[PDB]
Amino acid sequence: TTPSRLLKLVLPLSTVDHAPLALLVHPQQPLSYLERLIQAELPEGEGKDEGEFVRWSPSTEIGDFIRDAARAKEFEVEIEGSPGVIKVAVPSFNDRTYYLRQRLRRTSRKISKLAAIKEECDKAAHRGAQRIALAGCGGLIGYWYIVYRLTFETDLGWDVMEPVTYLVGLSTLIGGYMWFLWHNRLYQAKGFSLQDWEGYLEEANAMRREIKAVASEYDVDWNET
Amino acid sequence: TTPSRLLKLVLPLSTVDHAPLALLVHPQQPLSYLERLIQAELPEGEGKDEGEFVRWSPSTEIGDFIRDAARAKEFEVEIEGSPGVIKVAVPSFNDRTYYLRQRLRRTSRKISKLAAIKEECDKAAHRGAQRIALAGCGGLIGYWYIVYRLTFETDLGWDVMEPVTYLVGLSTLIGGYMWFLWHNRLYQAKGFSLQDWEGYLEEANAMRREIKAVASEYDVDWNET
Amino acid sequence: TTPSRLLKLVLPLSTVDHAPLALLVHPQQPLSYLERLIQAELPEGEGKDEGEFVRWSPSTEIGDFIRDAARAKEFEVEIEGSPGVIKVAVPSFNDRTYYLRQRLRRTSRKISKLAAIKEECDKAAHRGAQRIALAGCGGLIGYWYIVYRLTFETDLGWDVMEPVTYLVGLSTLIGGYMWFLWHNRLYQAKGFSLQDWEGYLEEANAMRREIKAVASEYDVDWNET
Amino acid sequence: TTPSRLLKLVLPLSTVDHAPLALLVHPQQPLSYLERLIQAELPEGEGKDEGEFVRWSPSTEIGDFIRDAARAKEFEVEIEGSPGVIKVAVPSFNDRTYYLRQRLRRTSRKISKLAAIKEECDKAAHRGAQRIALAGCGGLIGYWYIVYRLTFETDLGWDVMEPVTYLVGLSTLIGGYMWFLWHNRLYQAKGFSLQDWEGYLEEANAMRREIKAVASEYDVDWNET
Ligand SMILES: [Ca+2]
Ligand SMILES: [Ca+2]
Ligand SMILES: [Ca+2]
Repeated sequence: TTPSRLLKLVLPLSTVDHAPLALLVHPQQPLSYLERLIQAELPEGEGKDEGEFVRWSPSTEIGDFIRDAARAKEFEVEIEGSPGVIKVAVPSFNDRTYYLRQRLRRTSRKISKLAAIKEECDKAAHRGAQRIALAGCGGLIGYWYIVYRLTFETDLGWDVMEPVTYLVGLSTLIGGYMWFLWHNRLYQAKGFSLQDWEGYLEEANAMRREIKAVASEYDVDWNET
Repeated sequence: TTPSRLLKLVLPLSTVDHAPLALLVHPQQPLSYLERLIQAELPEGEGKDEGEFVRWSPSTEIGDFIRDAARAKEFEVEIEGSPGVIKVAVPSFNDRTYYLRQRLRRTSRKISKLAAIKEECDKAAHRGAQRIALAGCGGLIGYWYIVYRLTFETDLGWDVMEPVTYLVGLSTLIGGYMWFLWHNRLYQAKGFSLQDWEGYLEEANAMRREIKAVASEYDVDWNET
Repeated sequence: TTPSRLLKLVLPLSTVDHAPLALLVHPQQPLSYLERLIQAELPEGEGKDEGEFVRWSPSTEIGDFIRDAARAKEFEVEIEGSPGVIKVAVPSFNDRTYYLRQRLRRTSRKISKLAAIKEECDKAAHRGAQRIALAGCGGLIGYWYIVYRLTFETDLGWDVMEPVTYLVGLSTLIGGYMWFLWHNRLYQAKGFSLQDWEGYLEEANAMRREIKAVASEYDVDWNET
Repeated sequence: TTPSRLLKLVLPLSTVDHAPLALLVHPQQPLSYLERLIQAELPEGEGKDEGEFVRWSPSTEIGDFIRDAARAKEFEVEIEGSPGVIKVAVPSFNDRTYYLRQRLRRTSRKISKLAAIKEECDKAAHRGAQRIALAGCGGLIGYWYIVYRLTFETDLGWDVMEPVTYLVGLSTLIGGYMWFLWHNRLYQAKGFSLQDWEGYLEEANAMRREIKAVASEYDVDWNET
């Protein structure tokens, strides 16, 4: 095919061969802008055909029109007082998603490592908590057995044991108070920001929303893989 | 003023009466296109007027021009080639938002439904929790009963009971501690996807932003109710 | 003055008298667009003067230029091969802030009432909490006096009082547990949404930011009153 | 390639060598203006080229054209009126952001300073709290000492001390309760306005959004470090 349409990072690029010519356009504009440019090129009439080649309205939106050009996979131009009836290619779905899909992929790559780092750190802290917790539980159960034996295996009795209990509880309060003070007195080595991870995820969400929107616009059931 | 400017879902429409004819235009589409249409329609010059009748430029955009027209709710047209002067209607804020506000309303309805379903399942779980809680409270009341009966209905006495009290209290702390350790070591009824709830919510908020932007572009303080 | 510039809700409106003519422009565009329109009007040269009437560069931005037009309070146009050297008015600071400042004012009006409603409701809840709290404090102090008298004014003794204390503490636990359950079992009359208030405040913040930005751009020390 | 395209803080500049002359343009300013400049500069036709050498339209915008030019980092010019062909430089991403990225850097510096000051005052308040806390802990340790001495250094006994313990515990609950009731009933050193901190933070984030938008408009994955 002699002419073509290349996509660009925001807005389509149309290469037409009548030393060819190139145009930029924004999607939400109409075809009349394009007619005006093509007319100011040549030294008047012009028409656009899609589907089976019926003429569409010049006051129509482009982004609502390339989709039909794609379901037929072509685009047709007609000029009054001249030869030629020009076929032109069209971007597919993948073509529209390119330069966008790739950026999502890069962001996912950058997310994976940081997720592994979070995994490591969380597991470390969890093992610490679990072990010290089980130690404290063993301590309490030891106290339980001690009190039971001292109660029901001696002549000492509760009349000697009760103050021991009061004093031990107060000692526990003191120790807890000191631990709290000391604590008032994390991701360092594989260091990162939770907000960096959050912002990358925030970007990825909206990128997926845009992609699924375009997918629904063509109805071609997009797969993330 | 028989003729007028009718709206459609995106692109305005002009019903011009001289039968009266309906012409489609895009908001970014300059007035000179309108001149070329009307010229080709009829068997040449032309002019527009607004406010106190001033002629505007022909290369001015419409979607901004209609706003100055809406300041007065009337718009004047003049033709070189026939006598007289023509008057034309203008839209209002409610006009432009109509066919754009109904969608917000419907989405709000969907949200209300799904929220009701969510609330129902929440009430179910809450009732289960209340059941377990009352089951627990019964045990404490029975404990109080047992303590009073054994104390002031027997000869054993507080000297025999107090250690049991300290013992059971420590046992209870241990038990809750074990619940913690074990713990740390759906809507098949009327299902709704959180993704769907979220998507509807975000879409509605985007609609709101668009509408308030248009409102500020007219300064007509839209209420949601 | 025969010509003028009216402000519009986003973008300036220029009324020039050569049956005058009207133009819309966006601020960030350059003066060359304006030259092109004025040239396509007439049947070539054109120049713009500001300050003491020195010619500025046509590739300059407008929004950076009306400010100088305002510090001199005029604007000058010159056309080649024609008579006339046109003075034109300019919008002041207040002129740029109009249609924006008023909207802030309306939002403030709507905020005031809702603030009063919050005041009323908070005071009601605070009085409730304070009174019931003082009642509970009186109860505890009564218990204190009772225990002191029963200890050191009888032959009964702690050997009779201790179980009363255990039982009373357990009764308090039961009552607290029941209160918690019943609570699990607010702004109604002057009802509003905290999020509505929040959104209005959010709007007002950004509006003030825009206004102060423009103020710094002219350096005219804006007062909110 | 002696000639080139130099940047300035907003508006690009073109140094064309034939001494070589420097011409100012605005990014939205169409190429036909550039044609008129170059035509009037010299003693007529003209043409542009990019990629594999294709002639673009003359009514195309620059600020999009430079992007396709930056795909290759070279841009070609042709003149009807002299022989030969001309080549011209192109900017890069770092070029366009230079004089726009330095501001972000400076704002980050200000933020770091003010954060340091904030942190210092926070440490002061924290040290005061630590002082009061250790003062409190001393009293509990003295309480434990008193209890042990009175108990196991005298003949009074737990039968005389236990009620005092319950009494003091209830008194302490009452005291904390009163602290609550009374409670419910700055940076003169190195001052910083929270408004200033907030404004710098928001401005920096806006700069970031602008830069990432341009990055996606080139697909050149800007890092902040
Ligand atoms: Ca005893
Ligand atoms: Ca006791
Ligand atoms: Ca006790």
